[PDB]
Amino acid sequence: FIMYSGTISNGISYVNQAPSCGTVLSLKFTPGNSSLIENLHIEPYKVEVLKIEHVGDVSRATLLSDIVSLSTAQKKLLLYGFTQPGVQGLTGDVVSVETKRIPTPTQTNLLTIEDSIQCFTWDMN
Repeated sequence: FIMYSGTISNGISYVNQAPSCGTVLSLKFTPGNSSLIENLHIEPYKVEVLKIEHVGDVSRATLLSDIVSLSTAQKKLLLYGFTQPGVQGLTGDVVSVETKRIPTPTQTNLLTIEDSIQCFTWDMN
């Protein structure tokens, strides 16, 4: 099980496969002034992902975040990096990620995000 930290580029996956059940993954994203994914501007954010599941025809991540809602840019930057093909459509000022396992969630906003892609999936329980 491999986690990636550093400069994000197209084809990067933050993990190489789904972690085992119960894993909480912290990812902190630091863009520049003009970082774009699929023409959408990326602002900084921190997430603690409790699980990603497939529901119907979408991937659904349940996470705790330092911010009240994620933009489409932040959703795609996160979820594309949880797929085998990895991040796509990223350009502009470099974005860095730090990815780590943490023992317990710390952030205070519970968010559910989805996209019609094939993320790596793992359960919380």
